[PDB]
Amino acid sequence: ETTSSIGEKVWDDKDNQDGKRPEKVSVNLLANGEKVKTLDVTSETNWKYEFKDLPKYDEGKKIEYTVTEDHVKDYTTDINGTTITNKYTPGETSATVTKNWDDNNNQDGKRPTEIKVELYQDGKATGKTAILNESNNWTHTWTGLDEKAKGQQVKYTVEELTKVKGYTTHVDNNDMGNLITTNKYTPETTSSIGEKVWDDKDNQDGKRPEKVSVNLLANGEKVKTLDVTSETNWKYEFKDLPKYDEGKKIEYTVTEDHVKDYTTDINGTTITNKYTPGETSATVTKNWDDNNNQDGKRPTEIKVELYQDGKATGKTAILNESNNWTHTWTGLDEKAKGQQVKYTVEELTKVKGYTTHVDNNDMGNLITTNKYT
Repeated sequence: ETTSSIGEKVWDDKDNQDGKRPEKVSVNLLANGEKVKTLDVTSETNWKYEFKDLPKYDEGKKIEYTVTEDHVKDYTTDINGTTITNKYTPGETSATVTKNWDDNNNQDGKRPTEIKVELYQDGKATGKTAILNESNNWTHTWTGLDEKAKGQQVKYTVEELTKVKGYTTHVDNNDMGNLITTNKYTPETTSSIGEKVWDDKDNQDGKRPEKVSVNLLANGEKVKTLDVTSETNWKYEFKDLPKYDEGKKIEYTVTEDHVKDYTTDINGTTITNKYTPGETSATVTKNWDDNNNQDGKRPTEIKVELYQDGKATGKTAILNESNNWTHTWTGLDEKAKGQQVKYTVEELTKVKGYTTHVDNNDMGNLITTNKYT
């Protein structure tokens, strides 16, 4: 899904009476406070401009676009949406500052609600301040600033007064028309490690496979898979995993794709497989796709039932936050008559506002996802 950003440049100088209007201006496109594209506007296009083929989302989040203009001598600038007004003001200008949050869309929810900055002149604080926050799209333009401080051009810069904890700060002071303050933060990470233990009399019957596939689930969603073999002594480790999602701590679990003739039991990150000729287990997990229940319509519990070859077996389970929305049944026959049985899950409880979809590809990892529509 792409987008288009269009606007125009309007002159407020009495029709260029003093004939001091430049031939063009340079407008900058900022994506969430970051300069990603510049463009020259002239009378060729009747001072109109357009940025097309723009990504509407980055990291699955809506991109907040804004425009700034590089400083024009003796002109003061005003930005209203995409409409840039430059009014002729001999000897005076404006200065624009935008705040760039480089912290992965606030993944760890550590971003403050607002920050204050102050404009400096040739190095001395001016007393001109600004409070940047969501309301003003983290931008602010100061007006009526002196270009010359007695026979010599003056340089303006910005400085962040607020001390954002955990963040680092860098300021871009190259053009007073587009000053940018960047606050960087590196999101926390974790790792999950475990082992698989075989309970088959040290492979008495040589039925043990060469490897198993363990799945890593993030809040019920499968995000990575590992083939575990004896090469690592049946030990696995998932590294550099994001610790939070939208300010919330991610609940990580593991499941194992079905192994022929073994009954799986999962305790934490320890996966145990017991040799049980003709019998296995089935594992279910509920996936809540509703932006971490921000709208608060998620039920506190649901019920699912096991089905073999399409018929209700009567084996049910209540999934909730206490058992991590996951359950494993044991004692399931792999064969009936001479053919292999098929196992699927059914969500019994119908939850309003959500649409359900069930993945029955592998009985060792059945996943019921509910999308908040």
